[PDB]
Formats: sequence, C-alpha cells, structure tokens
Amino acid sequence: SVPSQKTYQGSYGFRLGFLHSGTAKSVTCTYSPALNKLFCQLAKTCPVQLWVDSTPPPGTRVRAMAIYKQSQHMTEVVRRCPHHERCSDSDGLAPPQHLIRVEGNLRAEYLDDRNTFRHSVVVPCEPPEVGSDCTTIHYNYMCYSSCMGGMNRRPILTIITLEDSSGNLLGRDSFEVRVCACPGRDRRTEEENLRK
Ligand SMILES: CCn1c2ccc(C[NH2+]C)cc2c2ccc(-c3cnoc3)cc21
Ligand SMILES: [Zn+2]
Repeated sequence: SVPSQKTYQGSYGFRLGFLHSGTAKSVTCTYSPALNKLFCQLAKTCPVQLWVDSTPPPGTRVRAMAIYKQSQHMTEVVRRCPHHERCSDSDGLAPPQHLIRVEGNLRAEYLDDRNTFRHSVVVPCEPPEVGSDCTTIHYNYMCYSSCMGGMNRRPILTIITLEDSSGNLLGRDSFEVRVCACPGRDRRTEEENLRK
C-alpha cells in the first residue's frame, strides 16, 4: 500500500513552514515554495517548522516518513542504499537503514512498520519556546537522491503527520526532497526549468 499524501490541516490548523535560506552555492538546505521542494546536502540539518492555530492535546506526536513520488515506484519502501546502511554513522538511536533522522531529540522513536515495512521517525509535539511563534524539528536525510541501489535518482516526498497518542491522524502536510551536493544551484536550475 501507499500512505496518503493529502494535505489536511485538521482541527488544529496544522501546517509546515520553512526558512528563507536563499540559493547561494554554499547553502546546505533551502526550500522552494514554487516547487514545494526541499533541497539539502547529505546528513545536514534541515529545519522544518510546525504551525497550528490552536493547541493540540498533551501526547500529540509528529511523524515523518518518505515515499517515492512517481506512481511506478510509490509501493517500494524508501531506505538507505547498500553503502550507507553499512557506514556505521549511527547516532545511537536511528536504525542504520532509516533515511530520515531527527537531530538532537532524545525522545525520537523510530518505527519499522510490521505490516508495510516502511520506516518513520516520530517525536512528541512540543509547544514553541517562550518568545517563539512556532516549533522547529531538525531533520537529517542520510542518503543522496542519486545513491545507487537506494533512491537511485528517483524523487521522494516527505509526509509529516500530526497524530494523537494512539497514532490516529490529526493533520498532514508534505514536501518533495532532493538530497544533493549543491542545493543552491539545483534549486535555481529546477525553478528556472519550471518557469521555462
Ligand atoms: C505544533 C507546535 N505548536 C505550535 C506552533 C505554532 C503556534 C502559534 N504561535 C503563534 C502554537 C503552537 C503550539 C501550542 C501548543 C502545543 C502543544 C501543547 N501540548 O503539545 C503540543 C504545540 C504547539
Ligand atoms: Zn546512500
């Protein structure tokens, strides 16, 4: 099966937000609103903001999962490639097979679904720090889009779901991801292709 990617704000008005990082050659993570696409370097911090219009209950959680974007590949589990799953870059918590990690959150939990075999990472939903308007999760993507035997140049989506304590759906948002060596140049190139 294929997890839903339908945008759903739900009762709490859940949606993502992204910083405005620009497209300089040196940028390590940059988001294109026109493409709804995040471009990032391998294993580098990707800040993703969480926004709600009203406060969700204690025990609400936030899950991230990757799927292939193209219909002919969406049934295949997105995982790290045969090299990266063996490179012993573990953070002590993420299984080495998982593409998506959460950085710097000791409460992150990693799921291998017993039925679909898909990977996901889930954290408690926390309120913004005093003085802030939103909460930020720091994600890492642990393979390049081009990795042979893994993503192998196939585009992926990240689906972020807001869930209750049982795992029921409260909200959903999503964005395409390209993990690449030069996110700034690739964002500029793909945005110009879209314009042309
Ligand atoms: C999704 C993260 N988030 C927000 C993001 C933006 C804004 C709006 N600021 C102007 C408010 C919240 C907010 C309020 C409460 C909680 C909460 C309580 N208990 O668990 C989670 C989580 C919250
Ligand atoms: Zn890889």
